[PDB]
Amino acid sequence: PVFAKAIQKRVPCAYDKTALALEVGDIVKVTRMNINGQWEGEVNGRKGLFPFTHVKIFDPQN
Amino acid sequence: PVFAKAIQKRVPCAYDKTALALEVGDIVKVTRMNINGQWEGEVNGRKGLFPFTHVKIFDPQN
Repeated sequence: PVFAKAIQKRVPCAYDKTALALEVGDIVKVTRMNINGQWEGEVNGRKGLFPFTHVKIFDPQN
Repeated sequence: PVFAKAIQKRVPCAYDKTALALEVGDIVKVTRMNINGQWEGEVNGRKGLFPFTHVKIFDPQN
């Protein structure tokens, strides 16, 4: 054991630039599937990857 | 291929339960240091992994 001082802050959170963010209800135009358990899609002007479990397909005009 | 609706919020931030959180100034009991990137230490009761670059080992000499 030895002791040291923390000179720089360090957060245990990582950001995934490739991940599409989702709000419940956001409408997703899924664009590709089977990308290692993810689907690529887009909502509004943003696109990215996400777990398909977070969405459900629906018929565009019910 | 389809349109789906977000049925669950999803955030582009992933959490590393093994990473030791550091605040500038925190005193770190470094318990092990691999010449393999991350060092192991603890601040107060919490132990975890961290990048040596975020700490300065105290030097008895000044």
